[PDB]
Amino acid sequence: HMAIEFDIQESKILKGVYIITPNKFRDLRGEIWTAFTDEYLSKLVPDGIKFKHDKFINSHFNVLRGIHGDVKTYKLVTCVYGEVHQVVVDCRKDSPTYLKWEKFIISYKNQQLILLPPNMGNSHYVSSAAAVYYYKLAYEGEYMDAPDQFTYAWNDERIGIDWPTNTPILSDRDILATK
Amino acid sequence: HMAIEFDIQESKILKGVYIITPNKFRDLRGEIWTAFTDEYLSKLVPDGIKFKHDKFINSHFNVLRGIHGDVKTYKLVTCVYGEVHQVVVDCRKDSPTYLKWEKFIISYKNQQLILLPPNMGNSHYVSSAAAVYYYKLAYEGEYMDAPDQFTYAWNDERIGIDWPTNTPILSDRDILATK
Ligand SMILES: Nc1nc2c(ncn2[C@@H]2O[C@H](COP(=O)(O)OP(=O)(O)O[C@H]3O[C@@H]([C@H](O)CO)[C@H](O)[C@@H](O)[C@@H]3O)[C@@H](O)[C@H]2O)c(=O)[nH]1
Ligand SMILES: Nc1nc2c(ncn2[C@@H]2O[C@H](COP(=O)(O)OP(=O)(O)O[C@H]3O[C@@H]([C@H](O)CO)[C@H](O)[C@@H](O)[C@@H]3O)[C@@H](O)[C@H]2O)c(=O)[nH]1
Repeated sequence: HMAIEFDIQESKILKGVYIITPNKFRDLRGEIWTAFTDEYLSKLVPDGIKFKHDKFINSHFNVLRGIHGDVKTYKLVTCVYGEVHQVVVDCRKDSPTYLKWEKFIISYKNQQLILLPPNMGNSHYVSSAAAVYYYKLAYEGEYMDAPDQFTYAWNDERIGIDWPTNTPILSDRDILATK
Repeated sequence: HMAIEFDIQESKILKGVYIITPNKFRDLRGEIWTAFTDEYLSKLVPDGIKFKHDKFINSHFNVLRGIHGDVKTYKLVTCVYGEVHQVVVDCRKDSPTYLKWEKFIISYKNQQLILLPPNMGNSHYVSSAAAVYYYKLAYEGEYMDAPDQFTYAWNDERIGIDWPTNTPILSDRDILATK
């Protein structure tokens, strides 16, 4: 049988961003795979800080969500249906790579989970008809909702993300940040 | 801004099976929702038994997986893409409802998360073109893989489940159960 395996490597662009590739069992039915075990992936986050919250974000084609982060939250993110351009921005003002970025195109053929430490910009664009984005959160205290998060404009010129469109679907939050 | 909520109901058919319905933030982009927090949902399993394992199962139209269980795993399951016929079977030998079953028809339009204690039969049938099934596991010690699990035939006449097909796509494991 297959053991649960995770390939783990750090980004060559953004210090403290990890790229995790699970193995999969494939057969005539489809696929089974493990996104997370405490035993293997709890080490991606400091001791005392627990993955205690799981979310799904379901978005249509051409939706762009971002760029969003908060001071508290370690994020393990992936796309479990469809295809997203996942873009991590370095939003640590102290970092020598502040406002550098790296793209992961996550889909049926590239199943990566991306580990974001706090003070990072998270963003994704939906290149498939629809996308199911899976989002694990590790944080102390209460959930950091939108009023406690920071926002950079998806198209901030200082960041210069290569997006597949100039005309994404945006929430009012993400529109407001472009002005 | 929305507070995270869970409607938590006990099954009227199978004691110790709970139906958890999250609320969702719906906007022009699609939806955002919480499947799990340690706070709200750790109280539905014994003290010292932790949800520590996250699985995704992607299946084609007409796949049936089941009926499967093991002696120690608590399971939280839903369908996050497409639609499944989710069937829980009471496989607790001493239970008054042994081999009774209950069906749920789960999709983003009916976002039920089903909590199964150990010694239950879990099964799903994909009625959509494809489905993604999200599976969270609470257990002590090591994972019970297929060889450490039990199996009941999907079409076992003592259970008598109504399925929308006589010709599901099955693993050799699930065909073997029908002999
Ligand atoms: N019922 C329910 N409602 C929820 C939930 N989460 C947020 N909400 C509500 O959704 C609304 C929109 O919340 P937003 O946080 O602005 O949604 P958003 O999807 O635009 O932003 C999200 O973007 C992510 C990335 O940038 C893209 O992958 C960030 O990782 C994440 O931290 C951020 O929350 C708010 O009103 C909030 O209170 C939830 O889990 N349940
Ligand atoms: N790489 C990787 N491989 C995994 C994994 N899980 C199982 N496998 C392997 O997939 C193969 C098939 O595993 P099975 O356990 O028979 O898959 P299955 O999808 O037929 O069975 C599953 O069915 C569920 C319900 O009945 C339907 O929702 C049960 O609740 C669940 O406990 C059971 O494992 C085995 O070789 C196993 O070692 C995994 O997480 N990663």
